[PDB]
Amino acid sequence: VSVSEIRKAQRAEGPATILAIGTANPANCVEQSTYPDFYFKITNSEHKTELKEKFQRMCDKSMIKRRYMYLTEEILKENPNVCEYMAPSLDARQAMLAMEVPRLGKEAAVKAIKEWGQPKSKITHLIVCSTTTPDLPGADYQLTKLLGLRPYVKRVGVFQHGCFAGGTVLRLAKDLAENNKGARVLVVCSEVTAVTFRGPSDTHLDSLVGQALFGDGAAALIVGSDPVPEIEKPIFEMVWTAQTIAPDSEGAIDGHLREAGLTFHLKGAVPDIVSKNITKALVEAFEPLGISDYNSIFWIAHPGGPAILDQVEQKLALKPEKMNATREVLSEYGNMSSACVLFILDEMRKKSTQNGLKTTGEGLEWGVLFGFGPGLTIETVVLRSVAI
Amino acid sequence: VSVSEIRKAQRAEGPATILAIGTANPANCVEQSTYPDFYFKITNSEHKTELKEKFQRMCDKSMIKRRYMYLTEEILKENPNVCEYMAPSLDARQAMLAMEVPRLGKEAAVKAIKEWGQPKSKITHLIVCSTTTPDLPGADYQLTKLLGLRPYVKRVGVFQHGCFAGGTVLRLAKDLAENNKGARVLVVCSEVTAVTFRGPSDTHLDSLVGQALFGDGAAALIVGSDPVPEIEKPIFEMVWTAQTIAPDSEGAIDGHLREAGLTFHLKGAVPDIVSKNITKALVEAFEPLGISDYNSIFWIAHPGGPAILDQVEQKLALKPEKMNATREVLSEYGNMSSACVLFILDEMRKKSTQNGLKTTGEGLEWGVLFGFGPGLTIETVVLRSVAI
Ligand SMILES: Oc1ccc(/C=C/c2cc(O)cc(O)c2)cc1
Ligand SMILES: Oc1ccc(/C=C/c2cc(O)cc(O)c2)cc1
Repeated sequence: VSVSEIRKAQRAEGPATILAIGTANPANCVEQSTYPDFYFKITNSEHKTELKEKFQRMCDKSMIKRRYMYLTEEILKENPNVCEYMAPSLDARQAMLAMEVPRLGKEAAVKAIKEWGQPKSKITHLIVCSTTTPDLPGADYQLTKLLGLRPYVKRVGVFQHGCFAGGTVLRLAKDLAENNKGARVLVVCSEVTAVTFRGPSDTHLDSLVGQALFGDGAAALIVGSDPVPEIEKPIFEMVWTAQTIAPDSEGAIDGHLREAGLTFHLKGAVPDIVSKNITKALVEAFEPLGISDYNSIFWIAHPGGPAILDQVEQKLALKPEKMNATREVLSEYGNMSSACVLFILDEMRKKSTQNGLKTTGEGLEWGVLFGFGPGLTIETVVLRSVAI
Repeated sequence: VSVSEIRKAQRAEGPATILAIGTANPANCVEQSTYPDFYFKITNSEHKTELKEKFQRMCDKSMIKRRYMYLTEEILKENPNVCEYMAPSLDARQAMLAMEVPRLGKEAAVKAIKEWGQPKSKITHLIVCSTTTPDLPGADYQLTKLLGLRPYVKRVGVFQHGCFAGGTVLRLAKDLAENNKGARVLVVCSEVTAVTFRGPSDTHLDSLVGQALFGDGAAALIVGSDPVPEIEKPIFEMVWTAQTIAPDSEGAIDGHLREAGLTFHLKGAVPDIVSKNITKALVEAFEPLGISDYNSIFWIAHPGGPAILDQVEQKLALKPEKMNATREVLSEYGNMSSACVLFILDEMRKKSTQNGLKTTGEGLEWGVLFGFGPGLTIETVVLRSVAI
């Protein structure tokens, strides 16, 4: 019994494959068109008339038609400090996150496990990602409790990473499944805006844009290598992963977990940073495959905001339809941070099937998934579609 | 170019190996024998002479001779709220962590890199663990900037997992190293008690024992598969990993990150709970190897408290020598959370090389590393030593 024999008989043989995808969102649906009226009223800023008009323009150009929020008029009426712009409110928000994050997360995981069709007891690893986690144990522990998974599921919680973490969990899931024979990784991203909601300030118009973009949602996947045919159904294959920090971007997107909750900073130069740095990311990802035409692959980009998508599109002269799946999710759910790119994969495989195309990847063969966040960090995931 | 082809050329070949280890602690060294006097004073509790007696009792049974603390008398003086039992202090604490966690971490990383000998440019992944992290980007990003690592180093932050995370970062590095050819992983655990320090209250003695046990420290590792002959020197090889949740232990160890900072709680039976489940963790790890004599392997156990070591030793009837390296770290450093097990690995290989033994693992071939924390969780890492 050498380390050699053990090592060989311990790893998996094939690439990490996404075998199921399920999503969930709080029940409360908030229409974008009339959110301003609602927001300024609930945050007692109906006098800030001049600033409201500014928020209306932000929503009207957000390219989002609705979002789902755990925060309701009733809940907010119960927590006035969360409605103020900058008041001590962390403890209240932590109580909300302790319950909703795992609840919404479980709901998505249940749909995913049901599509997968195998015993939940076969889940060997669990990755749970959220913008923040309120306590110790982290939310990965609470989700395992709710799901009733085996006590020995290997857990990894991914917290305070941010909007690019959808790529992060996929990069993490790829290695856990590829290096371990028989491993089946349940991946869950669950983001709830109770962590970021706050009143408006006619001084932080930069932060005000987060309130017009951020929505709630949870997305779950089952990832594994060496799919069992007649028992499992591959959706996408992961090929290669990368993570990088854009130069001259320190402070473009950051946050501070404080007594008043999670404060956030957004810079208007974010879309430019992403656009200026996207070609580089692609070359590194696709040149090895000998791919130069970026319209010959399917696309999944974190919809941080509509400008990021527009400028990436122009930069690479992408056909207008490349970003359809990404804009569809932005339109129906808003920016759900880490969960976005997972909803997009689901929308894409679903639309591809619904409409009888060649592969789950809009008929195309190769594809890419991008996550953007604090750093500014860029996560890259090369994917391969599956024949329908 | 096929995914199947890419996979084969993309993965590493052998077991993840620890190539270097370096540690660091704040300069302020606090002796345990006189801590009660210092503590009850800085926390204006001089008058509760009785509780000051109960703490001195705790510090005496602690088996800790001293600890290193970033928090100095002066600093606490500037931060009166951190010296209360439960007053709004999170914002003050975050400022401290934002600076010290990364500073101490870089200090340990630099030492690890020096032992290693290769350019830090060869580092491909970075795992940074700390009980908490103050903002977004997480401390992993800050460490990357401070060390001057390449901007495309793949990061993963391990936050709010707890005392068992020393095992967790080992479990993660193993998959990242083994599944990526050429991968060189910098692992860093950095823990600073500015997150947990608080005045005493005779109503939460479980919180008080935290004050007699928790110390500060950072430890760094370099992990990679396929060491380059006569350039890199292996220290230990990782063979197998596991993580499990002990039955009926929920509530034994937990915390809440709130406005008053991070609390800590216990159900005081933690020691029995670890003892009771340890054999089963050991069986699962070693039956597969025909090893049943736990005195025939080397030991690394997270020193949450002296009683845990005593009970594991009692129950397994281990020779007093087994827990020596472990108890020596607890003695000179106290409980540094996630960092402990890494300081212990360093102590074990040093003492083994110093006593002219045949392996880095006290002359033995196989060994075990145990991490324990919120959950209650038990992390297991099976190691193999290297001939010296
Ligand atoms: O449901 C959710 C949807 C989005 C978010 C975003 C959070 C966030 C936090 C930061 O510090 C910076 C930032 O750019 C974004 C959180 C929850
Ligand atoms: O330097 C440091 C060393 C150790 C710690 C430990 C904190 C901690 C907090 C919890 O809520 C639960 C727990 O199991 C541990 C903090 C700082």
